[PDB]
Amino acid sequence: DLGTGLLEALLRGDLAGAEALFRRGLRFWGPEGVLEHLLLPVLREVGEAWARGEIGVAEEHLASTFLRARLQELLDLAGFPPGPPVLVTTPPGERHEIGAMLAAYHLRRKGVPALYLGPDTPLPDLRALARRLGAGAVVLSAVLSEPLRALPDGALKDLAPRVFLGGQGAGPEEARRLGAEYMEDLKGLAEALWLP
Amino acid sequence: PEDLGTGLLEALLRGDLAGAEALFRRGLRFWGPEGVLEHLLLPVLREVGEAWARGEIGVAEEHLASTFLRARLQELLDLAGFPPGPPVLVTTPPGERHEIGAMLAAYHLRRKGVPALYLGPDTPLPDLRALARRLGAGAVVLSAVLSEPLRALPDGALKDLAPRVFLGGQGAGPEEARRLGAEYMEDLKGLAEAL
Amino acid sequence: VRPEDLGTGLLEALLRGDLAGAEALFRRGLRFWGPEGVLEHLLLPVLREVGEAWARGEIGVAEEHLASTFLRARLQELLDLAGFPPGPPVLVTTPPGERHEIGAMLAAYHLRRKGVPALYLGPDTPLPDLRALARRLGAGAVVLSAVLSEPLRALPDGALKDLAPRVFLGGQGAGPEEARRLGAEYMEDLKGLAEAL
Amino acid sequence: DLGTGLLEALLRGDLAGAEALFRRGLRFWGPEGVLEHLLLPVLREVGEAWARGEIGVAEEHLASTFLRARLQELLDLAGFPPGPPVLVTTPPGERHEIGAMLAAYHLRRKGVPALYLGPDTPLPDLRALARRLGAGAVVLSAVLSEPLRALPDGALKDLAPRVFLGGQGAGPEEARRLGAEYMEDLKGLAEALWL
Ligand code: B12
Ligand code: B12
Ligand code: B12
Ligand code: B12
Repeated sequence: DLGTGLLEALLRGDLAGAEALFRRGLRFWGPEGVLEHLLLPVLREVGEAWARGEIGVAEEHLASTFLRARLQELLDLAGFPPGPPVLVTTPPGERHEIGAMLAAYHLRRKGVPALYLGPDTPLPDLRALARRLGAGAVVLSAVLSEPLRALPDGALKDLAPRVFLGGQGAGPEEARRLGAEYMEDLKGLAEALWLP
Repeated sequence: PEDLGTGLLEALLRGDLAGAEALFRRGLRFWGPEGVLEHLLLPVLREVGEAWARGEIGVAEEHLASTFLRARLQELLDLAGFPPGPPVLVTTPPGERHEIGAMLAAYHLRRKGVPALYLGPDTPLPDLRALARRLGAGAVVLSAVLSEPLRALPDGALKDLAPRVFLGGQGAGPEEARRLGAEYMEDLKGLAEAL
Repeated sequence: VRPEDLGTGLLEALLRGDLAGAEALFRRGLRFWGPEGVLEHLLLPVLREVGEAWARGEIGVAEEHLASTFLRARLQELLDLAGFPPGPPVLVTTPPGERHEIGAMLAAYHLRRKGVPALYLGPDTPLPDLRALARRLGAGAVVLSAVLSEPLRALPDGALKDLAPRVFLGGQGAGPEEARRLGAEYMEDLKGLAEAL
Repeated sequence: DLGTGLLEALLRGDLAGAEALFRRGLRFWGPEGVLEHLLLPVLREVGEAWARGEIGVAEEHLASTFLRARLQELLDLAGFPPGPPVLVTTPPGERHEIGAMLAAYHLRRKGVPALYLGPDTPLPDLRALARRLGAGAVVLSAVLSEPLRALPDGALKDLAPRVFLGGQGAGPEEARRLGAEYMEDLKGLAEALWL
């Protein structure tokens, strides 16, 4: 409901009003709630508005940068607990960061030390870092399907002892082909990781 | 203080984000906001860049460090004043994905009471002018790390994005700014003075 | 710790002398509510509980001093992150005899956040000295925060008139009538202050 | 003449310039050094200028508030170690804070958990806080002598097992009368406390 107001504030360059509206939502729904009720709907509307030609790239950039900033702040508010890290990123060629940041946030909320790398990490580099840090897991967020299609069979299999793949670009069959565990629900990710 | 840069980078490369945050706050408290960016954030960023280019670290390690430093700068940006009145749009040229210079410029402006709107990097020029016109922006500021994206632009391309257009970063120089129709500025402090 | 509990947590941290813990809780609040929000939803409620606990006799002045000093330091830190812009300043202080500084610092902070060069002088400034500084710096306004009403009672009618081209008075110690008596504009909401400029 | 420059910046309301000069001093002399070479000489010049009538109370206030803020930041950079605290304040009626903050800083630099309360604490309330926190010591800074003269004999005696009094307002006889240990040198404070 609040999404229209927030987007209108952003598109008129009223940063203070956007942040105030976002804080109101955060106070009302709480951290998880504001992400499902406000952040994600606005992100989606920005996407759709762009594709319809109602807004241009500058406006989309402004809105996306604002939402990233808000999500980064929630990520840091969940804080960084001890223990072997989980590396969170996106496949090579994937620049959509929000899904990855959400996954890191839901993990940290459950006491999992999710290290958000940013998007678009080469698989050998990722595997090397996981090995060196003794990471328990790698979590990948895929918005587009093409970057997954470009990977060879089994490519995600041994990035770390456990590898999870989600996002709208992914499905069970493609996860199976790549050797990743497929997950749709962020709230359950920590439990899936703690389980064998 | 002499050791904060080494300490911060080592903390990052071992995935000690809590340690890295504490060291960065120490730098912030010692040097102040502008100072920590000059004396800590930028030297560490540069070292990360050079280590990558020498092949000493991979992209995952660089990403870890870079993402953390971006987050810190964004946080300072949001703590600055955002005053009302005609904004200044801050971004990078099309094809330029290095964003930290643009964020720094937005930060220095906000610290001086200029309503700098950071768009993120890599904004098409027709879209930038549309938003500048629609918001009645007084200026556009572009940060260029690489020179190639500027060379790809036609003469006069930046000329009337807004009433004033500023170009800086290591990718830019006075001649290229003149060719593109932008004002060249080398020092971030001088940017705010120019307005 | 739920946001609803950060106030209790922060006060408990202070009352046991755990400054490191208090700072962590305050940063959590800052990240959750944002800069203005943490002041309204954490700093001010804690200060009020401290005040009420003192009046009930549960804590003394030393505990209040510890909490006030800590919260002042946090607000000062936010003030210095806002950046100080150029242009004719707004001088921010409290009336003579008024040693409560938080209201004044809050006013300076809200102004700086909106790009107004609010110069915080500290509290308790003699009126002739204040007027002299305003004219020398060409200050566009003076802002006074009054927590208690007694320091305003001590001032003669019209005392705040033309300290500067605009003079604003607020805080729990002030009301529109005392403001009218003293020759100041009354403002109740810190947000309205920036708009008035 | 960083000190001259800093004071001139403050008296003209150039807070950004004053902060930059202070950071320069901090970077050159370091934490202890900037206090000796910059903070204290400026405070004394402010004092002298006021007494000569060259500046008013508003200017003094502005400079004092700025220096307090800088010293609070150094206090927080020193950190707060664990263990039973030392409470640092000033006598009732004493509103001068810098001396007390300096004492807290020298203690924290030596790993002593010096809790700065702010100035002007009633003695019963101070004793109650020391008791409740199990404080090992109380440290008082006195600039003026009158606030000490107003106190009854033995008033400071058992605020904690160790009670130290210093500052220009204090001396050995008055410390003896009040039941405090008199100390002149900040550097020596933590050593006095350990022995
Ligand atoms: C927003 C959006 C954009 C915007 C804004 C997003 C941004 N700023 O990051 C921008 C303009 C950025 C964008 C870019 C593009 N996108 Co677009 N746009 C969308 C839109 C509307 C939403 C996508 C999104 O980011 N959602 C948020 C993400 C986080 O949600 P999600 O993946 O559904 O994940 C959910 C769950 O799976 C879970 N989750 C996410 N990750 C993970 C991981 C794990 C492990 C788990 C358990 C859960 C989980 O959390 C999420 C919320 O519950 C969709 C259409 C739609 N309505 O869905 C397209 C869509 C993704 N876009 C599309 C396209 C084509 C593009 C572009 C290539 C277009 C172009 N020519 O530039 C570009 C850029 C390519 C690139 N790499 O740069 C297509 C892709 C089609 C395909 N077959 O792959 C889509 C699907 C449109 C459509 N319905 O046809 N897009
Ligand atoms: C530091 C650095 C980084 C930092 C960059 C931070 C950033 N710029 O966003 C990090 C580690 C993030 C990085 C990442 C990458 N970069 Co890099 N790295 C470098 C390095 C060492 C260049 C220095 C630099 O970026 N300076 C930082 C900026 C902020 O400083 P500056 O531009 O001098 O600007 C200063 C002033 O001009 C002023 N300023 C800036 N903008 C403006 C604007 C105005 C108006 C004004 C007044 C002032 C002003 O403020 C700044 C501080 O003083 C070079 C190698 C070299 N030159 O020695 C590469 C280099 C630029 N990187 C390169 C690449 C390819 C990358 C990566 C793709 C590598 C990777 N996969 O890990 C990524 C891309 C990430 C991204 N898309 O953002 C290549 C580019 C090759 C090419 N010709 O295309 C280089 C040349 C390295 C190499 N030899 O291969 N990089
Ligand atoms: C901290 C404190 C002290 C500290 C102050 C430290 C410091 N340097 O800041 C010290 C030790 C000095 C102190 C001493 C005294 N104080 Co006292 N203490 C407090 C306390 C806990 C502080 C309140 C505060 O700092 N901020 C809260 C203020 C800013 O909020 P506010 O006034 O509601 O104002 C709001 C708006 O009006 C607006 N605003 C503020 N200024 C301005 C300006 C403008 C222009 C605008 C638009 C808006 C605006 O912003 C605020 C947020 O919405 C309060 C308890 C309380 N409930 O406040 C008492 C309280 C004010 N103190 C009280 C008393 C009695 C005293 C003493 C007289 C008693 C004594 N001898 O100990 C002395 C007198 C000292 C003096 N002459 O100033 C009482 C007052 C009794 C009463 N209600 O009338 C209170 C209420 C405590 C209680 N009884 O519960 N105190
Ligand atoms: C700043 C200042 C104020 C500020 C204080 C603000 C603040 N929050 O800090 C304000 C505006 C409040 C102020 C007001 C007043 N003050 Co005044 N002002 C000064 C000033 C300029 C400070 C200078 C100073 O001494 N700083 C340094 C501190 C640290 O003291 P110091 O001399 O350096 O002592 C050193 C050591 O003693 C050591 N130290 C300190 N504490 C301790 C503790 C221990 C254990 C140890 C080992 C060492 C130690 O550290 C210091 C640095 O090395 C002085 C001018 C001056 N000559 O210094 C006056 C001065 C002290 N003020 C003075 C007076 C009288 C007043 C007022 C009475 C004026 C009035 N008309 O109201 C009021 C009284 C307020 C009160 N009730 O206490 C007189 C002192 C009179 C006297 N000889 O007794 C002075 C000297 C003015 C002058 N130039 O004549 N003042």
